[PDB]
Amino acid sequence: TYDALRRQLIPSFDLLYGSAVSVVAMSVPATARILDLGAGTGLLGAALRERLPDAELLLQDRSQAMLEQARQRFADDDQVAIRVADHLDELPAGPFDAVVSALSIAHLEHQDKQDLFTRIRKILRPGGIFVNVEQVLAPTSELEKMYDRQHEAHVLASDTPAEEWAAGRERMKHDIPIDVETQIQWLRDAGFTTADCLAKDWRFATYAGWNGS
Ligand SMILES: Nc1ncnc2c1ncn2[C@@H]1O[C@H](CSCC[C@H](N)C(=O)O)[C@@H](O)[C@H]1O
Repeated sequence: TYDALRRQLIPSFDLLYGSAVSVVAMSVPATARILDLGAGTGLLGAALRERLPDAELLLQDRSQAMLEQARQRFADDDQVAIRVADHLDELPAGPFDAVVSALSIAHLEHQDKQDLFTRIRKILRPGGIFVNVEQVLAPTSELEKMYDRQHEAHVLASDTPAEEWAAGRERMKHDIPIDVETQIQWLRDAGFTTADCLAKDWRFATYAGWNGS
């Protein structure tokens, strides 16, 4: 399955996606309105639905091909809507209790990331939460080599098909990651009153900002 390959490619998948679901559930009500930016096949959205059966999910992505898989995943779910939109396009009108994203925002230029965080806060209710599960750069080129070693170590320990890891490395060449503490400070710059790294496995981290808390 697609879901098994993602666990193979992503170190501490269960910790990082689990941490995103847990922090949302401890920050918003059961009936929360949640925006999922770069939802893809809707993997984080599925994890949220499992925890929050009464939550309204809006799944957003630039790729109709990716959303086709999200449509199938959520075939019979009447509290899930799907919007075709770029992160750089106007966000859907607030208010949202939570805006979430997994492995998407790293594709934007740094200035576009900072602008996006500001635009996200504007569509969040007071006390609202932004959560990102993100590929993060090491703070030095030497530590980046160690980050890469640990990613490789997980992929080989997971018995990952060679051709799928090759495709994975190729996709990462088109990412523009930065270190977690830099993008956490960008949340503070954007006007989020608290921001924190909840969980981290070297190259992959779950962080959140709160709009008043
Ligand atoms: N500028 C942009 N605007 C919207 N979606 C974007 C984007 N750049 C990349 N994406 C989307 O971001 C996704 C990255 S793959 C991650 C998919 C899913 N969130 C998961 O965790 O499994 C892809 O679906 C890609 O189409």
